[PDB]
Formats: sequence, structure tokens, C-alpha cells
Amino acid sequence: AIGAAAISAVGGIGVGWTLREFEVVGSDDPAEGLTPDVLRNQLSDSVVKRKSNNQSTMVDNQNILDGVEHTAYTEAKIAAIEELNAGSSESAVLSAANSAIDSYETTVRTNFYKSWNETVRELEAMTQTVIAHADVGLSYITDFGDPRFGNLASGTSPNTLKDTTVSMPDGTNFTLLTFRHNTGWDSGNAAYSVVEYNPKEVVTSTNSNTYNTVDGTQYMKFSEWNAVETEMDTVFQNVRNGISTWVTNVYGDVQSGAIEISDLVTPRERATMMAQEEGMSQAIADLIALNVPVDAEREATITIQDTGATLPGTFALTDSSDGPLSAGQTYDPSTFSGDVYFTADMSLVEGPWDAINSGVDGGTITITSEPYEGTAIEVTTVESETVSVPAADWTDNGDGTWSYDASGDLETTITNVDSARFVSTATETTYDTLQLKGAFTVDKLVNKQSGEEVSSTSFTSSEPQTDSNYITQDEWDQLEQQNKELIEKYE
Ligand SMILES: [Br-]
Ligand SMILES: [Br-]
Ligand SMILES: [Br-]
Ligand SMILES: [Br-]
Ligand SMILES: [Br-]
Ligand SMILES: [Br-]
Ligand SMILES: [Br-]
Ligand SMILES: [Br-]
Ligand SMILES: [Br-]
Ligand SMILES: [Br-]
Ligand SMILES: [Br-]
Ligand SMILES: [Br-]
Ligand SMILES: [Br-]
Repeated sequence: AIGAAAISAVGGIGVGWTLREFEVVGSDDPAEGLTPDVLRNQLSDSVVKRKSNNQSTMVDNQNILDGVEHTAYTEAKIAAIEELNAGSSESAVLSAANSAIDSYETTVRTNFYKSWNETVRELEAMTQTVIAHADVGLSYITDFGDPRFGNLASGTSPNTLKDTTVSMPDGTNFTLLTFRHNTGWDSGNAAYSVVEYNPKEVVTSTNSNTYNTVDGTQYMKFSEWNAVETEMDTVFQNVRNGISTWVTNVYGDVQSGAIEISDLVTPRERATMMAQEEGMSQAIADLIALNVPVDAEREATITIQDTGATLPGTFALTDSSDGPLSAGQTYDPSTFSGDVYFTADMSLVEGPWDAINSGVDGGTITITSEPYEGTAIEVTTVESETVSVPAADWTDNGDGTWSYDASGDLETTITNVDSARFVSTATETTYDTLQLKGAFTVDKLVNKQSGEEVSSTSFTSSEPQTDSNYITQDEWDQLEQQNKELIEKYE
């Protein structure tokens, strides 16, 4: 429930890992000649960045996993129909369908385990850095509850990355890294602390916490990683059992040639082609491909209660039963059954900055709250002069106040702040998909072309795939038609 400083919403959501081979985000290596304070800040920043990345892609996209089931059913049914039309044996029909599931599951699982492996490899690289600098304690980077490294040998890591073989459905083996951590004491000591886990299971936990705590940030949470793992197992079990029930009831009665899907462009295929040539943001194209109810016809101007930030953009609900999002109404996403996704241009982000001191003493402007990353505070003085200050230029006083010296920017250095507002630092139109976590109010709902002001929202999605549906050509024709006109609406 933590994202862009300006919006409680989890930002930079990447759902592409459920539809394509996803490349992991690499580790940042700090310099040799560094100060303990600088190393601690750089390590804390890397942990925050890694957790934020993992939240947006794997960890916080739980309610879109029913879409993975939909994608897996589409792909397997097409493979099965081709075999049924060829007058093949029931085993050959199921073989083609399950080979499609095997390749799809391998991709989804490999992407998921690859991101865990990178998180765990990064921690080791960060641990090795702390060991080498010798000005920072291991208790800073590896804290599992009892970070007492008094009996651990010099130049030795308390971590061990164990190779664990995962049997991928396509017959191949994948090396999943099992994270083991031992503080160094003997079994018998009261201080003895050991943890060993991965997204699949907790091997051993002694005087330990699965998750790591670095500068107050809890990450590598087994409960978070295992939640996605157990849901992934559920989804692919349901597809395989469902396709078995489907073929058993469809074999013989559905005539060979009744359904012709050989040239069909699947919602998954449609979204992957968007990557080659992008006419819209990838995440909304992916959410459409996963059959998540979206509102393409309207444009909502939202305002965040706590922040004051206003944004125009398009909505997406994982559960359409979360009711219509009416204009003039205030909504708290913590109460909702599903997850709210908002796709909007970050450059347009704007809101009032009331947390500012009146006095401009010797050109110095002081603010009473942390400036938001990727935004600039536009300070207007009583002499009708304005100065744009990006967050990175605000110096922390450690008093809960931040200051900037505008002696080179203002004509009158000694003055009073008239008003202040925060605006985005983005040079161009930059689209982003956020998962709204904090309370928001829907200001206005603008129709897509005409510009009319509507009261409520209307979400649309194609027929969800079951173990007994997509028997008629009409069901399949509607799938391609409904999807291609949704993509057109965002272009
Ligand atoms: Br330094
Ligand atoms: Br597909
Ligand atoms: Br066919
Ligand atoms: Br890997
Ligand atoms: Br330390
Ligand atoms: Br120690
Ligand atoms: Br050990
Ligand atoms: Br000991
Ligand atoms: Br994480
Ligand atoms: Br946990
Ligand atoms: Br048949
Ligand atoms: Br819907
Ligand atoms: Br669905």
C-alpha cells in the first residue's frame, strides 16, 4: 500500500511477466571509496527500489491471476480444436492442449522465480559489499530478527544461495535459489538464528523472521512470495483439470470443422505485438489481454485526499462488482473486493503544496513535508515571482523541514510565499499504470470523443473461459472482435 510519494497507489505496474518472457532488473554496485553514511543510504535505496519493483510486478498483482487461467484456457482450447478438426485421438487432442499449457506455465513460473533469484542475488552482492567496506555492520543489510554476528568468521557471508531444481512442465529443469541465512552461532547457543526459504516453502526457521529488515523496510516476505506461488499452482491446476473435463465432454459431439481458429489473433498475441510497435502503454494492453474489466469510453479526473494531487486517466477493476465509480463520490480501495488500476500521464500530475513556511529569509524557502520524487514545487512569492524547485534540490534539515536557496532565482530574496503547488518534472507525455491503494475522489467523468460529463462508469470484458464454454464459433468470434475494438479505443 506504498507507491509514488504523491499517490499511495503502487506505481510502475508490470504485468507483462504473465504474458511474455520478462527480463529482470539488475543490481546497483556501490563505489569502493565510500563513506559509511553514503553506503547505508545507497543500500537502503536499493532495497526500497527492489521491493517497489517486486510489488508492482510479482507480489501485488494477485487478483489478475484469474486472467492467467483465461489466457491458458484460450491457448490450450485453440491447440485442442486444431487436433479435434484433424480427427485425432483423445490423447493427441489433450497432448496439444497440455503442450500449450506447459510452455505457458514455464514462461510464467520462470519469470516469477527469475525475479526471486535476482532479489536474493542482490542481497548477497550487498552483503559482500558490507563485508568489504568494513565500516558498515552486517546487522544493517541482513536482519532476520537477531542480527548478532559475533561468532561469524572474517570475510565470510552469513548467507548461502542453495541451488534447488524445479521441474518445469515442458520437461526442462530450472535452478531456483533457496535463501539460507545463519548468524554464525552453534546450535546450543541462545543467539542461534537460522532461516532457509524460497517462494515455494520454508525449509527451517529458528529464532528467525522469513522477511529481511533493512532501514525499517521489510522485504523478501515469504507470506507475499508464497501467496503468488500458491495462487499460480491453483490457476494451472484448474486449467489442466478444466481442459481435461472440456475435452472429455467435447470429444466426438463437436464436429471436425465446426470451429475454425487456425488464423485467430489471441488477446495475448495482440498485446505482445504492441511491444514491437507501441501506440499505448504496455500495462493497460496486458490488463486487457488478461480480460480485466476496463473503462475505455470515459476519462476520469481523480484527486487524492491525503496528497491533494489531481490526475486525468482511465480506470480498470479486477472485480466489476466493486460497483460503478460515480463522479462526486469518494472511494477507499482498502474496502473493495478487487484491485483498482488507474492508467494516466504522470506529466499532468499537479496539486497544491500547503506545507510551506511564509518567510523567504535571505533567499531561503522552507517546506514542512518531504518533497515528492519526480515532481517540482513551484513557489510563488508575494512579489509575483515564481521558482521551480525539483525534489532533488531540496536540502533536508533533519528537523522534519526541507530548505532551498533561491538567491540566484529570485529578484527579491527577502519576501513571503503567496502560494505553492507541485507539478511533474516530465518533459514529455509519459503513461503509467498505478494500483490505487489510498482514498480518492472522482471529480469528473469525460466521454472519450464528444467531451460529455457522465455520472457513472461502465466496465467491459469478454466472456470468461470455463471448462465447458467456447464450443461455438460465435463465442470465439466475439473474443477477437471485443478485444480488437478495445485496443482501438486506446489508440
Ligand atoms: Br562518499
Ligand atoms: Br495465446
Ligand atoms: Br483449425
Ligand atoms: Br535466474
Ligand atoms: Br551499521
Ligand atoms: Br558483531
Ligand atoms: Br550453515
Ligand atoms: Br557459539
Ligand atoms: Br520483495
Ligand atoms: Br513473511
Ligand atoms: Br472429434
Ligand atoms: Br465487466
Ligand atoms: Br477472466
